[PDB]
Amino acid sequence: SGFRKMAFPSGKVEGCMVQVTCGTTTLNGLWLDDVVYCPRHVICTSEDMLNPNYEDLLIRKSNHNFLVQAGNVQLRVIGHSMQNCVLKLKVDTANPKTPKYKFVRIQPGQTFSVLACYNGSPSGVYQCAMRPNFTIKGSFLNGSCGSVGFNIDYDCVSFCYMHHMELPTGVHAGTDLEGNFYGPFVDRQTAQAAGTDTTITVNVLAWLYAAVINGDRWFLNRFTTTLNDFNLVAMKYNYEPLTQDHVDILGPLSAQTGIAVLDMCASLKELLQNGMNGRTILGSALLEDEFTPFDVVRQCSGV
Amino acid sequence: SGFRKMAFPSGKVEGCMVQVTCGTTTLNGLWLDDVVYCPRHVICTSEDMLNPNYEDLLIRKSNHNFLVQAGNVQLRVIGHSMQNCVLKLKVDTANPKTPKYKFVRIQPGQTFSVLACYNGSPSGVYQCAMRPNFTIKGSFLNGSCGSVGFNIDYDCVSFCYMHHMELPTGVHAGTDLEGNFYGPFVDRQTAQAAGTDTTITVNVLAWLYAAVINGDRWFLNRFTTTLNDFNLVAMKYNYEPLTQDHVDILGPLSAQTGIAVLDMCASLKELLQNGMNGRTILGSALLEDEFTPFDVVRQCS
Ligand SMILES: O=C(NCc1cccnc1)N1CCc2c(F)cccc21
Ligand SMILES: O=C(NCc1cccnc1)N1CCc2c(F)cccc21
Ligand code: NA
Repeated sequence: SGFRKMAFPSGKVEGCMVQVTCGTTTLNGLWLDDVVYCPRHVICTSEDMLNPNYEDLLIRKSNHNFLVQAGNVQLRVIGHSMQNCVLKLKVDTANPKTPKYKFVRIQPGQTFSVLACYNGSPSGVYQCAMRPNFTIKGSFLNGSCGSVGFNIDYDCVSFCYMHHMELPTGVHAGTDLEGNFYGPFVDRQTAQAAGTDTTITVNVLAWLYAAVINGDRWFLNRFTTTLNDFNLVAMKYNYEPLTQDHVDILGPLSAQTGIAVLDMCASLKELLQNGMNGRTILGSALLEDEFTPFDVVRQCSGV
Repeated sequence: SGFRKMAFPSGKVEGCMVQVTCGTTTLNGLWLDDVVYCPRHVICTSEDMLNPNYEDLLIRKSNHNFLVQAGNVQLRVIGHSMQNCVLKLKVDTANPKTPKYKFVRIQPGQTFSVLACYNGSPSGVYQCAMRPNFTIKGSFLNGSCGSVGFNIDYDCVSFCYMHHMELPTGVHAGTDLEGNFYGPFVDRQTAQAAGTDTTITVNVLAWLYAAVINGDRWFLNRFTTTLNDFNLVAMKYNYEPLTQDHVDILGPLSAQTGIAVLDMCASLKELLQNGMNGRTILGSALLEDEFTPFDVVRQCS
């Protein structure tokens, strides 16, 4: 029993984190085989950061301008190149701890674990979701840039996020490992803002299914509803539309609990309309939307 | 900025988790140097659990009755002994991945990371506190027993918890790594029940100091309180007493924010009286009590 915001074990990723220094900028890099991946902004100064021309700044640098430290050991950079907003530093040593891995791009609503690091040294792990507005609600200070997000899908690490920046509202923006930003953000100091966010409906329902599995049942009712009527209600409360695809994905949890998705939607309707009336669900007074259906099945049945 | 329930990186502990089997019972063990630590109830059957006599069950076992598996590899058990409610299995190979570590017994209110495991293989990592009633609110299924709690300050892993059992209310009980239970719990399936829980007042205050640090001030007020009047009110909402020790511990966060501990206490009183009126603090609609003063200084600024 019990239901907790749970990260993947971070050990396979810990053994890939290095420190990358360029001039006075120090930040974190990801060492896989003989390449170190990090945010290209490592090459910028303050002034540069206002309106950087990355191509131009990069061509001015030698390999030996990049100092890469794996624990105590320096790695020799033998090559450098850019892909979108990430810098790829070729090094002379392949990482002996390289796990089986892929680079994947995740969709808004999907969750991942973040290993937060400072000076190439991992300090913390937490669970996040990609918000509909393509930000993440992370916990990051100066020095965190180049920290990464991942899922573990078997023994295979799927890298999905690299941290680049904080927005003025204190949320976080970054790229996939091919250097493409999530969201309409750029790596320069101009005015940027998170767009207005929405609640991830399918995740809230998943968490309601988790609560029932853990014995928390007071919000169930005798009512059912249609997709359309529900979606009318979702839109009103700044919830994402729910699709048939979502309904399909919740199938397992529906079968296990005997609550049809549209039945559970009737529950969520009521919560949105009436509130919680002083009650909690799994110890929360708000509806949690950072657990996927997969997350719930993984934690409430298996390893 | 941001504020998250954040666990320690789990890799130093992952390299220590093994599977321990006795008869038909399989659970998790912790391999440090040439010893594997696990719950002694691994030697119990169906019948045993009501009134097990561990000494009598154990004397009947040989080394080779204990199967220990580290990933693919079997370890040879060359010794066994019991300490309190943990079994120590001596093995023929020292764990080459053994981190620098110590065993520490924690007080209620302290937080730690849990690495949940099944079959000696890690499943997830999350953050917990020792509740005042000596339980933890974990996430644990059958087979999780022998999973461990830890902190990593510096490069040294401090092991503080091993999981033994689930109580009827769905909360969790276990031991330090010397096999002493937290609280009055025993490794017998008799009727035992968690004491009524209280909120960890010092932690809530710490978290209010965190919300100030991250720019959030709406809950402050112009009032102060005595320690004693604070405690008289706190107890009526099932909050733990706050001691002078707690006040001393909050000193640094007081200095950093310019808000005296008893002024923050005044704020908490009002929050308890009023609730939040549709507002949140660091993204919560409840008062969070699973971040220590140390945790707040670690994560913030
Ligand atoms: O925000 C930061 N860096 C430090 C930091 C602090 C806390 C959390 N994350 C990151 N940066 C660097 C790069 C950058 C831009 F290009 C555009 C806006 C912001 C930023
Ligand atoms: O409850 C369990 N084991 C299963 C379990 C389930 C969910 C989470 N953790 C563990 N046990 C084993 C040992 C024991 C006692 F001695 C006294 C009461 C209970 C238990
Ligand atoms: Na219903």
